[PDB]
Amino acid sequence: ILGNIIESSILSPNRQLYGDMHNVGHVFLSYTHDPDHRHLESFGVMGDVATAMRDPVFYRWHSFIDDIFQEHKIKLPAYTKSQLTYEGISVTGIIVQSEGAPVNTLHTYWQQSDVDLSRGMDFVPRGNVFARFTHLQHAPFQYVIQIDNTSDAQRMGFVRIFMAPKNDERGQPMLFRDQRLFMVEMDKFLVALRPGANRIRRRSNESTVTIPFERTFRGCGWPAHMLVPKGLPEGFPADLFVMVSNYEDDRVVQDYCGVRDRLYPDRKAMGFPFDRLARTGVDRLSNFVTPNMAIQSVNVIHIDKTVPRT
Amino acid sequence: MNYKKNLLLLYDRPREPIFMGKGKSVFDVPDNYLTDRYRPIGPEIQNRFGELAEERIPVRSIALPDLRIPMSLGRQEQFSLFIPRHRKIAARLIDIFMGMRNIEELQSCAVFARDRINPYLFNYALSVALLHRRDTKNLDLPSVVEVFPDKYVDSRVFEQIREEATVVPEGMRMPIVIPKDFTASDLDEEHRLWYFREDIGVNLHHWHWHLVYPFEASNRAIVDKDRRGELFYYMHSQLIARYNFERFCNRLQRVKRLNNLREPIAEGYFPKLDSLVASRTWPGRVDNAVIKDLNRELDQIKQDVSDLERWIDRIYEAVHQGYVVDESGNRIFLDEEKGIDILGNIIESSILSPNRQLYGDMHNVGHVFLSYTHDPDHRHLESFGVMGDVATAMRDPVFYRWHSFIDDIFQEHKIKLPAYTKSQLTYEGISVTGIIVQSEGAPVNTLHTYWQQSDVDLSRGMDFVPRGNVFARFTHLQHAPFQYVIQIDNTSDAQRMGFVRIFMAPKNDERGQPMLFRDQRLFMVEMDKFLVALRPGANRIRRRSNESTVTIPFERTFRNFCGCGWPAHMLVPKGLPEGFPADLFVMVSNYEDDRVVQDLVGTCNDYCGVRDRLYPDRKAMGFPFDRLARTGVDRLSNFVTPNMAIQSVNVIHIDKTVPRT
Amino acid sequence: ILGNIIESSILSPNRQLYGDMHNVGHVFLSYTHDPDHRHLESFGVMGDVATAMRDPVFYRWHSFIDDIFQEHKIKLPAYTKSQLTYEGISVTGIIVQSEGAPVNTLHTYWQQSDVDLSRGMDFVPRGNVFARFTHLQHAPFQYVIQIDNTSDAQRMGFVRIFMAPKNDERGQPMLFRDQRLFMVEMDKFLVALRPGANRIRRRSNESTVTIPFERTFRCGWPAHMLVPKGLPEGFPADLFVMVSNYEDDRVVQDLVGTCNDYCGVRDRLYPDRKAMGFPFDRLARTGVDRLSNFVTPNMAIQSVNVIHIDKTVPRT
Ligand SMILES: [Cu+2]
Ligand SMILES: [Cu+2]
Ligand SMILES: [Cu+2]
Ligand SMILES: [Cu+2]
Repeated sequence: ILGNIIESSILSPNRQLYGDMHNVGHVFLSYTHDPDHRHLESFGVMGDVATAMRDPVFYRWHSFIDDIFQEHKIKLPAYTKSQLTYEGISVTGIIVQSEGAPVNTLHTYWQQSDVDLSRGMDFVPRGNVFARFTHLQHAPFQYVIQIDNTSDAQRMGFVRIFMAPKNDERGQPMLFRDQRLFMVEMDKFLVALRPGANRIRRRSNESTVTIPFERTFRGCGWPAHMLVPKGLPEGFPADLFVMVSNYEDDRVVQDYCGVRDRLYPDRKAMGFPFDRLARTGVDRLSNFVTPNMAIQSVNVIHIDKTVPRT
Repeated sequence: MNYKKNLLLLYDRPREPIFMGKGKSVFDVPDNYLTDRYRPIGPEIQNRFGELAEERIPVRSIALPDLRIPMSLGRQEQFSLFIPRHRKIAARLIDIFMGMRNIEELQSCAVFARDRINPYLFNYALSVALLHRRDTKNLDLPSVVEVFPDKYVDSRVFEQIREEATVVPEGMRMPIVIPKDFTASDLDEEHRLWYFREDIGVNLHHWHWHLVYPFEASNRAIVDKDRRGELFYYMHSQLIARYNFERFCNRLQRVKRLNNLREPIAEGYFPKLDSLVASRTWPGRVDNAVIKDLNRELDQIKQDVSDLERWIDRIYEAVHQGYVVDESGNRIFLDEEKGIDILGNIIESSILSPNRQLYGDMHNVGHVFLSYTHDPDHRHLESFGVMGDVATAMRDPVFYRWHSFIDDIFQEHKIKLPAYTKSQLTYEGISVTGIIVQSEGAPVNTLHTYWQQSDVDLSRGMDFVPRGNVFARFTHLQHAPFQYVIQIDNTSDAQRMGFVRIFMAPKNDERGQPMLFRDQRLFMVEMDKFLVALRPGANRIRRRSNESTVTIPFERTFRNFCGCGWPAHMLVPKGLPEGFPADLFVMVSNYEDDRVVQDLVGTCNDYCGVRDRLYPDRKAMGFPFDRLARTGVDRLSNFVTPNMAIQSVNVIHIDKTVPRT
Repeated sequence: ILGNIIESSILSPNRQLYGDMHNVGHVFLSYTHDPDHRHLESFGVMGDVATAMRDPVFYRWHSFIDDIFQEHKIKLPAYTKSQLTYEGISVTGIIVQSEGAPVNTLHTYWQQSDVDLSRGMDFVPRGNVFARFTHLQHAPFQYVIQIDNTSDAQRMGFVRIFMAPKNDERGQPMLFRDQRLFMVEMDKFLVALRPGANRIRRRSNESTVTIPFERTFRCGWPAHMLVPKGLPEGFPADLFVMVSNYEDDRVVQDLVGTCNDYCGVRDRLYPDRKAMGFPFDRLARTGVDRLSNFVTPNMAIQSVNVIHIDKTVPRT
């Protein structure tokens, strides 16, 4: 509801009262240079969805808006130990492995790619016109998750993978209240677990948050090369987190893939483990955890070089 | 593969154990698949029926979910989808069969379950699974008459069929005549409508419609079909239109609705059916029975009449208000487009209802109340009467009263919609100048009807009866074949696409006057709706009666929309011996507006087309006449636009029995 | 809320709309014999709280009213396995023992008691006027509950004891949906559990549902009516106990607890955060079907037999 109210979608239960808050903000910010049209100038970059993210103020305005949503989320009751426990299931470890790199280590760098802008160049002599984009890229990797069943029956589960910074700006191990808002979703997929223990593997390129290279260059798809934060040359410390929830509860009976048409495939709230405040006694991630969750220290290394695509 | 054909053997002889062997086959069942009663002497039995068997189907022993819930219903009990508890049992079993990934495990699960659960329930649960799995598509399910003849035939025949099959050798067996007009004498004027109420055809159509459009299970398990709410409204609405027609052909007035539930029900009905599965008969309802508060602890029914009345009061309010309220508290508006569809889901109570808890389960609960007047607190350990089962509900006259009431509620919404403007139902350029009908050896604009015996093999359904054939002779209404001939002028300069919409109503009333629109619009029965391409200038369109999109062939039944299909022999009202006057109406609408862009090869009751996503007509169901007249209009002959035509038809009945040839 | 709406207490959020439903019903039922006052007659017994329970119609009218409340309770979400489990605590058995009677057996009978009605007899020669009441009575008994801690720390818990019929009127083992509504509260008290094993014993006369003889004659439910009558041939009944986590159920409060007719509860708050009738007020969670599979470790069931004996014991 709140979302439709704030952005102002015709789905808002009372547009007239609660207004067109997000959208009107984009216009105000884009017209500071000429607000009464006396200079016959058009809107700046924040006035177009196509270009809005280029401006730093975008993140300030969208940061504010988020705080308003948060104000609602902190009213919701904390998830109980019960609610995010999976009776029988226990995750005992998660790691990541890249080719030619230590365990629990992600790498990033720059990479040139080519795009044919020929169809867009009006009144230009026909032919090919290739442009070379430089953009962040990460070395391919894969998660390896150790899950024990101890039930006697095949258990269905949702694997939910987020990643946040390990410490704060002052260099201390982050508290939950802070860290919960910095967790970025990395993957969410359905898995069948055989009784006893199974060792689950997932490639970085199978991510349900991401869409392939081919789609961009040639919800609805975050660029694959932007999946991993940049990190530092000296290495940036990060907590990798995984949760296995009970898919039977989370299931949405129905016939990146294709979320347009019918329903969204997860009954749980979006950002589910961390959308709400901590239950009493919880203070940091390492004591928020239930058996069916696992934490892992990852180190994100950047290298200022321009690699190829082979 | 074979598997598809092997499941069809489960439908054979429902009460004979699965190890007894069906047709030219027999199942090689594990011993842990044998029932507790028979397992302790399984060796002696498997041996005893092993003889004379051609082929032998193996069955692998699988896990099998807990079948507690499916087995909760007794084996000698009746099964109805109206009863709250049965719904939960069936929906759970459907879930099991539906949840078997492979067509081999479905065969194994089925073979085990079959002899542990209620036959009627099994048949339903299987039927639903097969019809809506992907591997078991285009599969021709045996007619439910052939598997359960007890729901379709006077109980008297059963002891004749047993005699004939035991005494007389195969090949020399006489066909068993099925009694007609047997539920009441001429002291009851209602007995005249036997040929409609008690006709095998229409009862099968009703049962099947509810198969393909259930109101409970899972949206992917077939509940959320396009405009199923509107379908529920229209189909049932056409039943009463057709019934009211047949009433006029038997010197009766239009069916009176169930005004209010406290007043007695004048018309009793003893159905004369004997359930061989329950081993009992269906109870009758006496004259002037009164609805009573139900307390059927076993069935999980605790409903008061006032509950029903409360639901009705609320639904009326919503309809007048013009909007409903969902569980969340939000308002949804009963607009021109989706209003009727919503209302349908509210009234029948399909899980698609935007607020079941508030607006209730009005139609369904009514069926239960009416079926339990004779034993509402279960003190007499009696089952529900005929109105409690979709398979048999149409036999009772009260069906039409209850369904008549329900229709009035829908009407209350339709009369709020804005009249179709001259513009909206004109086709610029197109003009229909005449329509006629012609039967072989009969004047123009004249339809004939009569009685006709047909034969059906009830052999598969006769449990513990000496094997062989058992043919039964049904007598049923039939019409002489005919064809429409429609004269349409283009005057445009381009090929025009159009929908031909053909309805038929009575010409006058019972008081002898040319009917007014307000009245007549509700008595129009759909006769055909088909797409036609018109060349510039003049076009002579011809259409056979047997091409009707309202109807399904003989062959399908024996072997009124968007379900199984309406029986072909019931397409034409009976009429009178002296001739019954009727207005035939045709309209050509602009198919470009009415078109529903979609890809389909079209599909059957299992007419084809409606199993694909969408319903193939953007216009409302009953489109020319669903809404009130625009200003100035008063009767059909001044409602008409150029692209419509009227024709006086005369319907003649002849009391004779023709053969099928 | 619903309670204040239905009875009609000035606490009703809209008296004018939802009316004075319970109370007005009492008046209607009491005035059938003279509703327009043409006969100058007063109201029958249902018109006075003091006497209303004497009439059988009371239970019909109050039965209806209850169905309305139920209609709300069945909308509430089922208690989850989690919500009524006490991690660590396990009840392994409960029994009852009366002096000179088999285990798991309650006895009832008639008993005369005496009351001085002297102060109430106006214009009667002064002196004593003792009246002999005959009323149901039960032999004294005590519960014995076996609870295991398996935690390593002292655990606080609420003991919640209800009793229902075992079967129905037709003689079949009752389903939960039915039986949950027939459970009568028998006791609810706080207990401290030591690590390992604990044997809890509780007397019938310590019941928090009941008030002593002396209080009533010489506000709470009469002690002699604590146990149903049962049959001469014995009436089968399921005794149920639950130990809930008192830390969740606790109501931080300062309390006097001295016969303010039952401890009292005249202090601001009611001493239990859980709903009244808490184990059984709501519908069953999925899969549950009867009491014996509703149970969690921290609960226990026991077959009791209630025997009546048609004899008159003295009051002692
Ligand atoms: Cu924005
Ligand atoms: Cu129906
Ligand atoms: Cu119906
Ligand atoms: Cu009262």
